[PDB]
Amino acid sequence: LNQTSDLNERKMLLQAKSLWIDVAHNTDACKNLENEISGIQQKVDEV
Repeated sequence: LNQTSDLNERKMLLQAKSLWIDVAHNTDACKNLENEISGIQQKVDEV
């Protein structure tokens, strides 16, 4: 029961941190895409 409890705690913590890492790399990809947006926007401004 205690073994199962700590295993459930570790599993839910791993799931939470996995969702966090997923949204973190998604935010990193969207930030790279926003930097590309800024580059293309500077190109649009020069045009």
